[PDB]
Amino acid sequence: EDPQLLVRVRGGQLRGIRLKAPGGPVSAFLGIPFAEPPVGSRRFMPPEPKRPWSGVLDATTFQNVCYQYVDTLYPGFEGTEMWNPNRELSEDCLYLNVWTPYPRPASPTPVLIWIYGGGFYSGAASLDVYDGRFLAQVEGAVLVSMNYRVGTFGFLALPGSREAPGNVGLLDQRLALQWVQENIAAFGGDPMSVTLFGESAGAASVGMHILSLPSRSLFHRAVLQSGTPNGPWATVSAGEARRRATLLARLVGCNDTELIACLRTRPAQDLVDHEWHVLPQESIFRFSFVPVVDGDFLSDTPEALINTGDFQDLQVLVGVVKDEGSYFLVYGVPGFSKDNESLISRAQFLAGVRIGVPQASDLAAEAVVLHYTDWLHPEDPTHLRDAMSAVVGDHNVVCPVAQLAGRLAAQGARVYAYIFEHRASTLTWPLWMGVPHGYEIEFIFGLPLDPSLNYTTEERIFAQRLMKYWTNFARTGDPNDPRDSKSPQWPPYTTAAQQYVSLNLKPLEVRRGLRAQTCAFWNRFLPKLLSAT
Amino acid sequence: EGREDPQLLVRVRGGQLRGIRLKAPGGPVSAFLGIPFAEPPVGSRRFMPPEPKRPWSGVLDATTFQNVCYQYVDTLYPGFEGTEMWNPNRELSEDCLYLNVWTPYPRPASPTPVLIWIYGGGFYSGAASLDVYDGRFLAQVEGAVLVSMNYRVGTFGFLALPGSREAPGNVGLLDQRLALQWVQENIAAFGGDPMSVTLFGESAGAASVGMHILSLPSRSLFHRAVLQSGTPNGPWATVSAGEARRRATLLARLVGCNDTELIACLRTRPAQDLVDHEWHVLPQESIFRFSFVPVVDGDFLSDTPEALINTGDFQDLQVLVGVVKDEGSYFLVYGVPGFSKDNESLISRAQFLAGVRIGVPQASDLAAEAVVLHYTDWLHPEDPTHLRDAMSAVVGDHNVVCPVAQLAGRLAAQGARVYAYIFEHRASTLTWPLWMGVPHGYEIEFIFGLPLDPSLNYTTEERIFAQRLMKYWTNFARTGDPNDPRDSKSPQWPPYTTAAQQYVSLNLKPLEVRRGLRAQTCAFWNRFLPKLLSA
Ligand SMILES: CCN1CCC[C@H]1CNC(=O)c1cc([N+](=O)[O-])c(N(C)C)cc1OC
Ligand SMILES: CCN1CCC[C@H]1CNC(=O)c1cc([N+](=O)[O-])c(N(C)C)cc1OC
Ligand SMILES: *[C@@H]1O[C@H](CO)[C@@H](O)[C@H](O)[C@H]1NC(C)=O
Ligand SMILES: *[C@@H]1O[C@H](CO)[C@@H](O)[C@H](O)[C@H]1NC(C)=O
Ligand SMILES: *[C@@H]1O[C@H](CO)[C@@H](O)[C@H](O)[C@H]1NC(C)=O
Repeated sequence: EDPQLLVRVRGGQLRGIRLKAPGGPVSAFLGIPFAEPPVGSRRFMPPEPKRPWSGVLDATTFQNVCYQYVDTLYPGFEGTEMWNPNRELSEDCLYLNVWTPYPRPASPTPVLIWIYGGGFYSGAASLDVYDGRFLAQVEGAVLVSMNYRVGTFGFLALPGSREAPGNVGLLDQRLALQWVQENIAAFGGDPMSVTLFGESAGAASVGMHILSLPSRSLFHRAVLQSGTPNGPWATVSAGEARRRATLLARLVGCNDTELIACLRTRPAQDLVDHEWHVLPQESIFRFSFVPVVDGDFLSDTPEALINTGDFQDLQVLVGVVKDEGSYFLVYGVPGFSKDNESLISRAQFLAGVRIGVPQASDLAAEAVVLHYTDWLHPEDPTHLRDAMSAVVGDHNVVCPVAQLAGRLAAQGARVYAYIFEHRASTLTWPLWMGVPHGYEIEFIFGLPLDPSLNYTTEERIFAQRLMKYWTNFARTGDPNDPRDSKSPQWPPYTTAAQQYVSLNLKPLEVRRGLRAQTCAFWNRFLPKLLSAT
Repeated sequence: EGREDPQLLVRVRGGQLRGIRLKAPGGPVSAFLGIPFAEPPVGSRRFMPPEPKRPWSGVLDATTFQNVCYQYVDTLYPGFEGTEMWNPNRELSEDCLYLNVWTPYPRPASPTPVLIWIYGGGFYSGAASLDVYDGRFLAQVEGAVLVSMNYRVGTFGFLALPGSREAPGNVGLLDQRLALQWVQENIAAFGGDPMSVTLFGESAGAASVGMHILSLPSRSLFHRAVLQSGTPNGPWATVSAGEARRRATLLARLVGCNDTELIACLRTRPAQDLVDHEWHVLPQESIFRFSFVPVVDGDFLSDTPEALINTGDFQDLQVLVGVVKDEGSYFLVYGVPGFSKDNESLISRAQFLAGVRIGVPQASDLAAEAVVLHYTDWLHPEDPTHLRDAMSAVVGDHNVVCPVAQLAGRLAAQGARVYAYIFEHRASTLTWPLWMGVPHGYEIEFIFGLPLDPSLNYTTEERIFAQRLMKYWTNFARTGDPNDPRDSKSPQWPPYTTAAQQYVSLNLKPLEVRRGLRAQTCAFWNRFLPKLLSA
């Protein structure tokens, strides 16, 4: 037996597996339980630490995926299926995965912890695009990723109740973070250098660990890709969460205690079947069961917490892709399809806006339409299509990111910002969607280094650059290569200069102002307008 | 008669006139100055519609400009040429309804297209006798017959108690219409063609031209129209009947005064006493707002200009409209703290916020917020140079550029032939500071061809430039097309259309075609702002 693949953790012994990366072997420990299975009476409850086990636990394979909705928009299409569960569904899903170099690091190595996205309703740490072997082999990183409960199972809340207090999926993440503190040194990981990174809902989660004190002692740096804790979709008020929960109960034939008891008798798929039916309006980029402002995990709204927080000892890397909104349009806006160029009329654009900005009053929706219309080409379908994408991307991601970056920088944080502008040569979505939400991930994780994936050689060089930025950020809080003696360097984002860089096949270019004018509209004007309409 | 120049003697409906032979750079022109076209609107006639001048006996001398209508005299920068050039250059009097005619010398052989100038000055000031309105160059170089009239301004022209018999309102506009009627009856005696009459005017003069377009009885008195930096629509050119009445009565009170009785009392007041209070009736601290302006009376103006341009059929209309590069800058020094001609007027963010309230005086807090948000450069939200320029742009866009854009769009969409320009050349002779750019009113001297006068020290290029502009304006008057039909080599000036939104740059360089008259920003003013108001 290979002693490199044998680790003792607090819970007992486990056996990992030696995997091939293009440049060498890595050690992988997959399917490690970090919690008691949250099943039966444990449904909707906070996670509890996994009890110890006898003998040697088999950690050579990915564990089940947390119970979730499965996308059927384009059955069998690679672009959608790549996000779908790639293992069996189960509520027994609280496991994490660790990749280290082979052999085990001689000295304590910086840890990256990945938190998957998926709108808080889906996702899994076992997807191919989250494969940690490349970062492990090439950058010598210790990489961790955990499953956490999504949908009703992770976020259904009757605020105040003992049996569905909300945010349990965030607690799953936190428990995993605790597990890393207590165990990662056994793998050669350094618990004094832990960097969280995540995309979309994963980024929002990272943001919430920043804004929740008990998490703060479990990591040192953060990366938020295309997602924030502030903004329109990442959280709900207690009242809205309570509302969605009792509506769901009503929908499945179900006093908090009684209501939750009856929900607990329901087969998992019965809950999933009605998950989407509780949203207050017809919308896109909106998810039924998400973190709730409980006054506990989140002591106040993310907006309020970023405004008043002290972030002096924090380093954050945040960024967006070129076309944040395009992906979501095919999931609710009439006129949009992956199978044509989605050229839309003016009427369709106005209709699309009420759906993309579902909380907007008539006047607010009018403001949006008039801001985004190109008055030189008010009825041009190509521009109306691209504007619809921009409305969704800006409202949900770009402007919330700009707001976050600004508050963090102003309040002591060291911040680096990017925009990712390279569209994968292997992308299966149409050209009109550009660089869609989620398609920087395969580059950060270094998938183009696998020659069987048919990425171009420029893309391989690109991926290697990104892996260096991310790992260097993990190691130091500064994504700049300490061996690169060339201008330009990646400068910190500040409120004065507002510098950020473009990530693409060309060398780093420095830009100023992350949609400054348009985000002033979203971040400064619209709230005034809503609180008056 | 018998020993004088036989080429300077002309008879009009009211009697005989003797004009004067004037020297223009390229030769002599005929001038007939101070021709009376109405009975003096004095005494019991104050605030009343003008009556046609009754015939005189003998030969009326028409060799000098007549009185300037009673008005406020600008004292902001006493003695400074930049202000004094707009001030009265003849005696102030309520007896001021006179007009001027320039024609070639000797007078034209065949009927000649007529240009009629209507001066600006916010409806509270102005005169046809100012140097910048000298018709000698257009007459000499282009062979134009040019006419300009004095019309009543301020309280005298526009104080209204709507519905009353003694102060119906808009009488300054009726002064103008009467002059237009005078041209129809009499211009043929000078060689002018009453069947080709083009109105042109700047600022309030432009707004006046627009109101003639929108008022049925004026429509039969002209054929084409030019509106320079002004429109009948927009925030300043008209007030509601209720607002006019409110201002009229407040003014009456401030000077010691049933409508009949109130107006009777106002008629006993010295002209100067009215002038001394006219600024005091404005409802807010403001700039680009004027107390006594045309009123929406349901008569001269059957409805608001906005409603009239929206639902009008303008198939018969050919218009030339445009703006200068810095419409707003001139106005900032008349009321926005931080601004002066004597320094760079770099301002703080605080002064910008306050300036916006003054520049958009009718704005709610939310609307003002929208304005500040839109004009702020969020990369440099506190840069004083940018803030100064933004303040200017706020005032210029709100009052002129966006109302012009609105007018061009409605007219084009409704059958009119529209030509649009932006004027971007700053006179080498300008006495205002550089920060003001090309201020409101400073294209006028070029259109009238003043740089042809060697004593004025314009550059040779400005002289060539002026000649180009006179060509465009006179070609438009002649044909409804500013382009020279016998050139083709020169770049062409395409019509403004809703589909392409083309306009040309007017400067020292050959015409350049651009698209969208501040399309994005003017969508804010013209489409979003009003909806924010009705909320
Ligand atoms: C659109 C981008 N995503 C993120 C991960 C992969 C892909 C999957 N699907 C979505 O994110 C997604 C979104 C919405 N929505 O509200 O926009 C939606 N509605 C039915 C309302 C449904 C969705 O998937 C089934
Ligand atoms: C500012 C442009 N004009 C037009 C012709 C020359 C010059 C003359 N002066 C004005 O037009 C002018 C304007 C305003 N105003 O409303 O901004 C104003 N007050 C607010 C009192 C006073 C003014 O003159 C005394
Ligand atoms: C694209 O296809 C969808 C459904 O197949 C349809 O709703 C839409 O009208 C189409 N758009 C175009 C560009 O024809
Ligand atoms: C310019 O002049 C005016 C009036 O004297 C003054 O109020 C303003 O503050 C001045 N600005 C500067 C930068 O001197
Ligand atoms: C033009 O130039 C001459 C010579 O310098 C000068 O004396 C005269 O005053 C100037 N004229 C004007 C109108 O400024």
